[PDB]
Parts: sequence; structure tokens; C-alpha cells
Amino acid sequence: EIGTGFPFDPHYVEVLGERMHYVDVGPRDGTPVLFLHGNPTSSYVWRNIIPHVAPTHRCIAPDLIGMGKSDKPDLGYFFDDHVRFMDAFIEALGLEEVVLVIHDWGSALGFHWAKRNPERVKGIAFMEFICPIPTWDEWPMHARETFQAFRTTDVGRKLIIDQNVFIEGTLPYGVVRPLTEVEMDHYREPFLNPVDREPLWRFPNELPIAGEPANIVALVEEYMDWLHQSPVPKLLFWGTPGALIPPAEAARLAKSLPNCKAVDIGPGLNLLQEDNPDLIGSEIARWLSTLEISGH
Ligand SMILES: [Cl-]
Repeated sequence: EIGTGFPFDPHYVEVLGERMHYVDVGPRDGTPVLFLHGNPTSSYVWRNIIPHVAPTHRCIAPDLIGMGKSDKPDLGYFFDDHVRFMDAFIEALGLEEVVLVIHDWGSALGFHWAKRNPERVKGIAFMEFICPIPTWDEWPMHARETFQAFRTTDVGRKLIIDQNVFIEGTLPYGVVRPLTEVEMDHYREPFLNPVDREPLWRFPNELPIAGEPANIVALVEEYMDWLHQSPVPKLLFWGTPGALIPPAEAARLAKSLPNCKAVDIGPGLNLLQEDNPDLIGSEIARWLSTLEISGH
């Protein structure tokens, strides 16, 4: 009873001269809800969540540049490249105020956008998000060893670029329930050609771990300090054991962040959307019905 289909018409918009693919469903009668995926997923990750929200709120879910059905410009696919394209995507759709629903690298994009444009963010739903990781000791050995290997230019590229391990390993390892072959083939579609795998390797190399890279550590601290002082409505989803956000950290954030509701999805690792999309979609729709936005 977790759906494998993608029941949305294709949309594409030109952004900095490149095409970006996106979902866009639901009425243009209020504040749209912008869904931002991370590594190594696409808008496909939101397929079972959006249908709970779309009847009453417009849902917009882009594929990041170099990912999903978006174009593949010859870039390094550093976080700042994703910032440029996601800022331009939001402007190309003429979005004014938004609600954010964000995950993994999509959460870095959304929180960084919110810090720069705080008056335009009416709420943030977030899960398995990017915050500073001051020590490798915070991760279990198996995850520590694999990401330390990923964060090399020789070994890391052989694994992610040549062997496609982020798709063939990290992805199904991040879902507690078994991902099916149909779902794996959806996630594999953008990365059939090894030369298209650059974003999958640059992303782990950008993760703010033990002080490096220092520019990402600084920007992440900046948007976490922003979040910690912001009155914006917040909805945090978490699972057990989690990956980036263990239960103990979710419990801390539930008390430290202003105007925050936390929801336990049950068993989960990084890809919570693949373990309990029904609860995540149901709870986003209930929370949207409490915000001071059109339709309240
Ligand atoms: Cl990553």
C-alpha cells in the first residue's frame, strides 16, 4: 500500500537557460507549498505525500538541477550551484510567499532561502535535514566508513560515479521497508550514464562534517541560528533510528525551536517519505489548515 506511480502531468520551466522539471498541482487560490528533495532522489520522493495536500493547497515540487528530469549543465554541482538554480526556479514561477516542505539537501536550500527572504516564508515542514555534524563519532561505524570513503576523490568517485553506489546502496539502505525494483528503476532513471552522476558525489563532499567544507559549515550554522530565533510555524518529522536526526536530537529541537510541532513517523532512516508517506502527507495537510494563510 505504498504507491509506485507518479500521478502528475509533466511541467518544465526555463531557468538560467536550462530546463527544470517540476510537479505543479492544486489551486492557485493561496500560498503554494514548495517541496524540495535531496540526494539522490527527485520529485518522485513526494509522490505519495502531495496527494494528501493538493486538494486544498497548491504543491510545487522541482527536480534539482542535474537531478530527476531537470537538465544536466556542465557544472561542479556545488551547493552554491543548486542555490542559484533554485532561487531562479522560484522566480521563474513568480512565487511570492511560500510554505516549504524540505528534506536532506532540499532542507539546506529551503532554510538558506528562508534566512535571505524571511517575510516570504509562512511555514516550514522539515525532516532528516542538514545541520552541522561536528564529529564523525555521531554516526555508526558502517555510515562513518562509507561517507569517509565518499569524501575522497579517488575511492569516492569510483564508488559513486563508476559503481553508482549512492543509487544502488545508499538509497535502499536509507529506507527501512524494502524499496521495490519499480521504485529503484524510477530513482535510477536520471543516472543511467556515469557522466551524469556528478551531483551524487559532490553532495556528500559538501556535507558540513568536522568543520569541512568551512563555507557550508558557516552557511548551515547561519540558517540554524536563524531557525532557532524565528517565530515561523515549524513542523518536524522524525523516525527511529533516523540518520541525520536521531530521536534524541528531534526531542531537543521539539523544545528549542519556536512554534514547532514534532511528529514521530515510526521506523525510519534518511528517506522518511518512503517509510510513512501517509502520515507525513496527512500531518502536513492538518498543519497547513492551522496557518494564517488564504483559506484559514
Ligand atoms: Cl549527500
